[PDB]
Amino acid sequence: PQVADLKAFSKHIYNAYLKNFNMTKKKARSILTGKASHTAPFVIHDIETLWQAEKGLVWKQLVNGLPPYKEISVHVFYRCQCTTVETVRELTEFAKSIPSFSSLFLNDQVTLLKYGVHEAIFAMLASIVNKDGLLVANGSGFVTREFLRSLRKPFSDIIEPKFEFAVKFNALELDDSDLALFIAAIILCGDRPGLMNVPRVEAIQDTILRALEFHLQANHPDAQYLFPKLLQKMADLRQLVTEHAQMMQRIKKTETETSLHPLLQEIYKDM
Ligand SMILES: COc1cccc(-c2ccc(C(=O)N(Cc3ccccc3OCCCCCC(=O)O)C3CC3)cc2)c1
Ligand SMILES: CCCCCCCO[C@@H]1O[C@H](CO)[C@@H](O)[C@H](O)[C@H]1O
Ligand SMILES: CCCCCCCO[C@@H]1O[C@H](CO)[C@@H](O)[C@H](O)[C@H]1O
Ligand SMILES: CCCCCCCO[C@@H]1O[C@H](CO)[C@@H](O)[C@H](O)[C@H]1O
Repeated sequence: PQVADLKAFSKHIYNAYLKNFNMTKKKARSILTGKASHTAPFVIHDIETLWQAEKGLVWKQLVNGLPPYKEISVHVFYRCQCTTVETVRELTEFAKSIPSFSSLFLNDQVTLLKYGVHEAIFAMLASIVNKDGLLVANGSGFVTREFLRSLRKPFSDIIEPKFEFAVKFNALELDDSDLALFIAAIILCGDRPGLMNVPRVEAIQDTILRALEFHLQANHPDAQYLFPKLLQKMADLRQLVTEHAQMMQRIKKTETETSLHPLLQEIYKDM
């Protein structure tokens, strides 16, 4: 009985995912591997190719809309911020497309997004990453990991840990239908500080995890220990976000000319 009900539940979460996210892992891997396309991403690996990309690639966020130019490393940070905020927007609409999330009081919705979106962002980020770099500008660009390493501290340091996480996460070979459930479980988390209706959120979280376990039995029948591996990745994401927030505090303290987006300020306020 419940195996069948949870299958339906999972399909509605997958549909929420397909409706709301700009890029799927399926599309991202087809770009990263070269698989079937008349166009290849422009590679950004140094200052000259960065300038050419700002001149010539199509950006969701127009360069003139970014804060005033300071230097190369900050400019990259500002592009990172733009994408982070765009993904918060997508995660919010994904969450709101899940009925049991929308049925929560709005203040609990905000609490879940506040403490869950970065975890979800760093999980979804793996979809566009390989060991050598990541996709940018809706897949029309590829920024090398080596170039990102060459940025000055603190900006290079806040980037590299996410690659380290992503390469290990991608070795589990999740597809979009697995990720939709994984991300929903990250957002619908009963552990978040200040939740008003903890039992309700705990119950939803449990349903999603049961759906995930069963989804993996069907979709990855040969993969041993995959469900417990993913619970551990959820734990790992919490630690990755703690470190990230600590690094952001140092950027706020020491990089005083760097602007932080007001929405992210609200997210870090009580972290
Ligand atoms: C010319 O254009 C470019 C040049 C060079 C790099 C880029 C670029 C590179 C990476 C992204 C990106 O997709 N992201 C950012 C990202 C990716 C990996 C590691 C870290 C990281 O952000 C850390 C800072 C986050 C601050 C916000 C905060 O939380 O307060 C995804 C997370 C969203 C977009 C754009 C564009
Ligand atoms: C203000 C300092 C920080 C500026 C750098 C980040 C700007 O990002 C963009 O800002 C818009 C304003 O909300 C969002 O709507 C977009 O989704 C987001 O991509
Ligand atoms: C359902 C609409 C009416 C909601 C009214 C309740 C608002 O509560 C506020 O929720 C915020 C998180 O969302 C917390 O950060 C605040 O501390 C808390 O005061
Ligand atoms: C778009 C969803 C992303 C959530 C954005 C981050 C939430 O910020 C919080 O908003 C609450 C008001 O609602 C305040 O009470 C809190 O002090 C503040 O930390």
